[PDB]
Amino acid sequence: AMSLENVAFNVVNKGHFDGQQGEVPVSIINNTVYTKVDGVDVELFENKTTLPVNVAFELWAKRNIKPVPEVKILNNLGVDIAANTVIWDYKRDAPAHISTIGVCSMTDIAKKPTETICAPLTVFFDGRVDGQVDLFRNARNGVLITEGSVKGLQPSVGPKQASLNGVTLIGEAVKTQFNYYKKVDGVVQQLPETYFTQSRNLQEFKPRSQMEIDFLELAMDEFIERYKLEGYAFEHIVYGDFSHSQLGGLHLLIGLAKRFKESPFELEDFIPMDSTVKNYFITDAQTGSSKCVCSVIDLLLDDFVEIIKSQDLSVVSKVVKVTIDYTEISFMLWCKDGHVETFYPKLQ
Amino acid sequence: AMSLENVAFNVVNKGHFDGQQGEVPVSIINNTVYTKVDGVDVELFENKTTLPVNVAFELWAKRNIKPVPEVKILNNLGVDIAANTVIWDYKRDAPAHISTIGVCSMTDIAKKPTETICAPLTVFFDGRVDGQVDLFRNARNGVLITEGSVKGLQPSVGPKQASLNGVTLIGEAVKTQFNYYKKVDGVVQQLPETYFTQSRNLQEFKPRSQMEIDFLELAMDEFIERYKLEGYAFEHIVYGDFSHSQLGGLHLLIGLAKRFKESPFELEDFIPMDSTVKNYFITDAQTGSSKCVCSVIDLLLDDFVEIIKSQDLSVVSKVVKVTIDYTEISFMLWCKDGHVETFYPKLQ
Amino acid sequence: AMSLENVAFNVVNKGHFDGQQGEVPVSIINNTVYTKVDGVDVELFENKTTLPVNVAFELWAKRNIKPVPEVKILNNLGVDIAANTVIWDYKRDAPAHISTIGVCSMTDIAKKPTETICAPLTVFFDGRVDGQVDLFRNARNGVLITEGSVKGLQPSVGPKQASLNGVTLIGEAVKTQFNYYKKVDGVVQQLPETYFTQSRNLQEFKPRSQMEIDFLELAMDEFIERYKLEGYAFEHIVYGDFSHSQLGGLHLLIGLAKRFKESPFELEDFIPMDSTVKNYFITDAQTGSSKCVCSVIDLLLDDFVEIIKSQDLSVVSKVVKVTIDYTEISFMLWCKDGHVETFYPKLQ
Amino acid sequence: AMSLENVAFNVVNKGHFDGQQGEVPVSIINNTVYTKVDGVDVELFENKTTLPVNVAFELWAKRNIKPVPEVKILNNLGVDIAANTVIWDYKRDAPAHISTIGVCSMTDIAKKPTETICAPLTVFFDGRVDGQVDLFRNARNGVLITEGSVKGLQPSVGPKQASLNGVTLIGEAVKTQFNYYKKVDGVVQQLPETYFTQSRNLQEFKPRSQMEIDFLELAMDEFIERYKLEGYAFEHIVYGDFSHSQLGGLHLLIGLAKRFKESPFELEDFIPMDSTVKNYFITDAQTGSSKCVCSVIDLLLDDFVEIIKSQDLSVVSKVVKVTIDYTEISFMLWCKDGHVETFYPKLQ
Amino acid sequence: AMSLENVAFNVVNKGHFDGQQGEVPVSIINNTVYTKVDGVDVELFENKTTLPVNVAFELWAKRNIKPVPEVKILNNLGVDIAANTVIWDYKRDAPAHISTIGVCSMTDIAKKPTETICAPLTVFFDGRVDGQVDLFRNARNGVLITEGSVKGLQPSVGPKQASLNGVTLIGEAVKTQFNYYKKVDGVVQQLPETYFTQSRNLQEFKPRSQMEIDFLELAMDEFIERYKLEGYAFEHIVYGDFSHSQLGGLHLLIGLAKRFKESPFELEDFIPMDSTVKNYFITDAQTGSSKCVCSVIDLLLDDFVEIIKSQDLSVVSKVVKVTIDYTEISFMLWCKDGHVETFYPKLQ
Ligand SMILES: O=C(NCCN1CCCC1=O)Nc1ccccc1
Ligand SMILES: O=C(NCCN1CCCC1=O)Nc1ccccc1
Repeated sequence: AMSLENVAFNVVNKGHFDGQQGEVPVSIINNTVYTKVDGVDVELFENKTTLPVNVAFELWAKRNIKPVPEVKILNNLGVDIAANTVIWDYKRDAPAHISTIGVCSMTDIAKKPTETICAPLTVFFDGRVDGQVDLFRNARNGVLITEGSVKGLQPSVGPKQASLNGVTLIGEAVKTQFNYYKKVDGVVQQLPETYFTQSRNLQEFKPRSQMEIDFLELAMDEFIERYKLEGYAFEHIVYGDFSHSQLGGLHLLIGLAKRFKESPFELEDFIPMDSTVKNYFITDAQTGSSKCVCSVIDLLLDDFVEIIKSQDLSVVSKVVKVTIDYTEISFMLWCKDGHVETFYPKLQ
Repeated sequence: AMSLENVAFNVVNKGHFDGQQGEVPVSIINNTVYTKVDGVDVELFENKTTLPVNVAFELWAKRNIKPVPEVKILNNLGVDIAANTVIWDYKRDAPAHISTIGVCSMTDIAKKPTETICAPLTVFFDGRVDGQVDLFRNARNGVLITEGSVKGLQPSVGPKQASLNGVTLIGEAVKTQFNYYKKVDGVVQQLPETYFTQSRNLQEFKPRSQMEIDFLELAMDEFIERYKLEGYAFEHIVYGDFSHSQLGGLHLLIGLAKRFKESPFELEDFIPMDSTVKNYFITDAQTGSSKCVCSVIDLLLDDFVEIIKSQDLSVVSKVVKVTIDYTEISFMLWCKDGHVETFYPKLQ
Repeated sequence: AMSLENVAFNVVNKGHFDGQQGEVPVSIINNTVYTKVDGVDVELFENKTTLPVNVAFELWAKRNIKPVPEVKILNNLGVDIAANTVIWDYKRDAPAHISTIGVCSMTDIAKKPTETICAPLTVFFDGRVDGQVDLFRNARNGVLITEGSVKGLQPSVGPKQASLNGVTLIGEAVKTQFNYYKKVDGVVQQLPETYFTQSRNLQEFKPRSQMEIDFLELAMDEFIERYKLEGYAFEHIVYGDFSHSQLGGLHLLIGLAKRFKESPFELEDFIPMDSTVKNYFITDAQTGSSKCVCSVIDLLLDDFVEIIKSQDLSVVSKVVKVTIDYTEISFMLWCKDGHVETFYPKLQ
Repeated sequence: AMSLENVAFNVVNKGHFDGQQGEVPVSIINNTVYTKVDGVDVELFENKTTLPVNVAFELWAKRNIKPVPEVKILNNLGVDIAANTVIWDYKRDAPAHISTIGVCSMTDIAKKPTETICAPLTVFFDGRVDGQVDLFRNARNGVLITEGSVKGLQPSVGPKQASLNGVTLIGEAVKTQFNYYKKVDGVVQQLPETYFTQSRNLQEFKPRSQMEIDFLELAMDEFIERYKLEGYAFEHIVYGDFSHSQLGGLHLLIGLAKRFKESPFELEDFIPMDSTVKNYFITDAQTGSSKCVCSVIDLLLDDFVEIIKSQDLSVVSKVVKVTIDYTEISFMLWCKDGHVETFYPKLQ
Repeated sequence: AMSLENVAFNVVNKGHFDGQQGEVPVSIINNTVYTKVDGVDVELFENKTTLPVNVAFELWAKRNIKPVPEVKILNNLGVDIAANTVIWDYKRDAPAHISTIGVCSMTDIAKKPTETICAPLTVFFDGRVDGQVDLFRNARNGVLITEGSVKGLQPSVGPKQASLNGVTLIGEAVKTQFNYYKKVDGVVQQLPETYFTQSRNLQEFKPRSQMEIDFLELAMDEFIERYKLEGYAFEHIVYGDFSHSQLGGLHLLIGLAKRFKESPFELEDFIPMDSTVKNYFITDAQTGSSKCVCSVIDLLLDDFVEIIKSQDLSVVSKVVKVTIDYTEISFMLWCKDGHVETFYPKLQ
């Protein structure tokens, strides 16, 4: 028996929806859900979504609390809907998907993914739940994650990191690295080779390789010498050029991280969502150098070096395409006399 | 298991809350409650109250659907709260009372009126419900209505009319005339002798005596002859004086009713609530005569004639106290040379 | 170049969206759309829907302004979505359908109904628009209306009336009677033989046969004689029984219409939507007789007489299925000793 | 000491703001102002404006409650702001003007109209208020109304009607016909000779000449004979052509009034504001004839007859400028072979 | 003379309500109070409460700005209402109590606590205000704080810390340690022996004893050896077990504080209010260990040790009750073979 008051009961007593019976008094004012605790109202939930406040409250309560793929991964794989769960998008404070399957009466399109209305949609299946590797088998379109091998299917090994209650982390007490599988029109796909973004914070940035350690601890000239990077324009692309009104380059998160230790800057996240490439309007506080659209990606520096060192440097400009987080990321590569001028995620 | 979706279920299938089991999907957006019917949202309730939308919805659904006293009566008797029901105020689209007893977990101050929190409050009891005469006897403060005699309790015969789902009516297939009883500080009170207002509309006004049919079809001069009203200023008080910019008199609803059939006028109900005396800012459309605060009362003309003729006409001005709807209504009486100049419900 | 200000321009200059170029300044505050006219804001639209205010505004502006089927018809035929138009539901002040095709960039699931996302949806097609008969033929699921014959397609003659800008009417300068066609899973379906509800108002009800003029001017006993209705309980079913607290019968709109001319009553439309059978919580103002769920249908009395006389009167109770507005309407038939006790649209 | 609670006090006790001292408790929730009356909240004001709720409340309370020009007049004269009063626009439920002078601390641009910020604005002055004729003389831009002669100032006799608390009326106990005066750039302007619209309702329309009683009771053919209107196309312009899907003509309010008594129609007021010419999207309920933009004007039929007969009928099409309500109203005149085809307020 | 504008004047000029005369212009839009400073609007207050925005604005303005008991203390002592002040709940951004006494017209139940409507309520009295120790004397139910002894009453010495404008602190320039007294039904109570929570921040945590210094600076094994804590399971209860999917133990704030220095984690405060035991849904960023309901209490480690060392360790599981902040806190104690397995504030 689904009810606003029982959803609130679960939130209050179990920290999320947990199928427990019970009711607490609830009041809804504008976009906020309150409950009464000893005669005073206590806020349980502020609706930041475009859904009705009580609907969004229920979907948030029923969010998946196990490590799940980051939304950018799901989006890049074309996932339209999840099977019997809600992937909560913590970057948008909203459900990652419009509709649900067997979750909520206001948003459900079906109780089970085997219903035909689900056949065209790419359904997310979680092999850690009994019976869902088998539902993927009968599913026309879908994406499946597992922790171990699936007899009859070659896996695509995903990123090391997953999202646990909006914290992106590499699990040590839980597994966050999944096998990925995908089916389009009943056919198991071969997922492409792909790099993975590292999903790190500017504030909490930690190197994950000796080259990244070398990048953070060495001066610019030393690092470029040690990894034989003359002519690839890391001065511009990675370190950043702060001498002109328009900030130069600075497209790799580790380069922002290094700069942030020395002097601060504003990153305006004008499309706040999870995505492989992030666009920021950045203002450098020390110099006043700024750029309206500064595309930023968090690649392992190692991976970025391999990408730029695997390009032909003999044309003035061209589009370079790189599979990242399973999607095709277009870069612009600009060269002159056989050296790199700039190289950036294309602003398209 | 009380819930928003169960309240909405009852509204959809039963027209109001009826204790039935069931749920329907509900979405709340701003102050409106919707439910899904074949994929589209249908409005069930627009919150016009100062309570949270889902709370007001529940109280409205749980409104008393039997004939009940008009809110003006309950207010005049000092009613603060109702025992195990909601008196819906259809003139304010809101509960007549702030709190409940045994109705709603958000507004309940108690489950039963015997709880000591209810002792200082004047609780409304309905003798048509098993056990509530006894609860009145045990209550420190209360008002009781019954359809018949309560042994030992001296009754007060109430108005003929009651409110059935916002419709004020004199019952024929149902009983609307109750005995009234009141207790203050554990002690039953004598209810005063009283007139009752008739609760008629301006649009569909109907006379209720030979005098009132006479007033509506006789011209002003022949009516005043026949009922020997010379010197009592019904020309001003009842018929209304539209010759000056300030509209004169016009304090009896029947007088407004006579005028309305001839030429229309505007009545701004600037304090929209049920009360024994109503105040309107009135604008005569024919003449442009107007008055910011025109107090209007709907007495049977008979009763008004009795009241005014009862009066000493030998003082210039004096307050005249008349008991109407159990409350004491002050009138201003202005005389000169043994005749009435004006007589109107005193503006406070 | 589609835009809010261009939609508002069309509304101001053309009365609705008309493809014209232009812009007017618009301000949006809460659910209201305003435009500046000589320095002051003028309301263009109040959002009563569950869509965002500017989206609802655009859909309303793009509403079909030709005669279209009443929403109850489209619902009864399973219509999910309209091809390249908006059917505005004037009884809900909202779009009849959640999504659009080729109307609005926020609600479009497709630009053209041939897109595969539309295949499982029953698409409404309008043969008066070039190319939409062909799109119906190619659609997996659909409902089509036409003004004339479609070669090979067996037609169903629809109701005489259609909705023109929220006004239900039988056209004289325009055609409102359409042929109807329906496809399920690629296969054209036989539409059933059916009665049609008459879609009349209680206030401005007008008879449409000699029987109906007879009902309105004959007294109850002489009408029942003349049409040999003894034992069929029109005293209860149609005329209504106001003698007890629960209002008896009164399930034909014409019966409500007869009563209304005598004495008024309240009809709470607690599920305000277009449907073949309406449910009202009704309160008779004269008697106080009332009923929480009074199902009402507007059949031509002729048709209702035909239906009830068609029935076997030899069982105590049974469900009786009648096709009305293309949907199957269950009635409860209660008999005793070969005469009718009651007969009413079954409450579900 | 100006305050929200003092404004509310005046509304409760005086029907509007009246300078009285006092306070009542007020609660504001969304756009609604409430006050406490015996423990329950009573709505005083619903904000329909684009101003903050408490500001709109104060301006509404301080509305001019004397007869004032209709907003269409003030707009046609270029009035931007009022001197020390609020002209409430009852057709928009909003102030007629954005800013105030000496009314409200949130909307005041000045305390007195002599302040230089007011010089470029056309200030409305009311000669019935001490000192405002003089303020008009000193104002750079202004419009003045008076009840009598102003020495030296050549008057313009205004319409018979004015607006008293939203009621448009020709005064009998009050004066509603004013002299009008206007100043632009310090220089008094000649106001033009002008017709005036009659400002009548469709529902309660009343004729105001022998011609207009003739139009309402004569059939179309005998009226057109008697007033020798052959060849002037009142069949189209005034009576209206309901035979085709596009409703023909019907541009005089009296013509709509004649039709309305026969059969109803819908008038969507899609730009709801006071103006000399109104535009309606009209749907004839009887025929289904409709028109997206039907311009309607309420001229005395006499005046309209005078206007159309004044015209040269020897050109196919031409713009015809007529001064109405002081503004210049363009008509389209379409002729053929020396007779009128159509004549309508030109859509801009 | 109370007014919205004078409340705003005090906020602008005195930083809070201070009884000063004056007015500033105010606009209220949705839940926000603005004032005009040189022609632009400046936000004064965003309503986060369930009260009307202007009411909450006034109660916030009139908040107590002296050190006051933390709300958890007041709640645990059953305080229903404060005498002539507002205890602002900074954890809920709301009044700590529904109603007021002599503070605000919309929420006052009385001007003085001696009124009889206050007799059943437990009223908070502040001995630092003239006359309130005496009002407590005549009060039926109440709680009283003082800075010094009260002749005739044995005190309960409260916590060292109090709340000054939402900052919990141990006063050095002001006294924050109060004497507590309580009366139920006219009888001065003996307040129980009690521990006190320390009310510290995870970010700003400072030790308040040598044992707490030892806990933060020593490694786990050393600390447990030094204070002879083998067998009491501080490894689990205090330090936390981060090796399993479900985070183990971690119920004492100092243990969270120690962990936060090394590596960060998310504490989701899903019931944001002041209370003796806090429930968090915690996600450890380093490991991915998490727990839906992790009850946390900030006891002086010393105090926690004394509690756990004063329990019988010879039953598998039982409820341990400890008076903390004057309320009864139930703990669950789990043992095996005479040693502690876990010990946590009971999730009930
Ligand atoms: O699903 C799988 N093959 C697609 C099966 N088909 C045939 C055509 C329609 C359809 O769905 N294979 C699979 C096997 C083990 C584990 C998970 C998946
Ligand atoms: O209040 C006090 N005793 C309760 C007095 N009673 C008797 C029964 C009713 C009632 O209230 N005592 C007290 C003395 C000094 C300072 C503060 C308090």
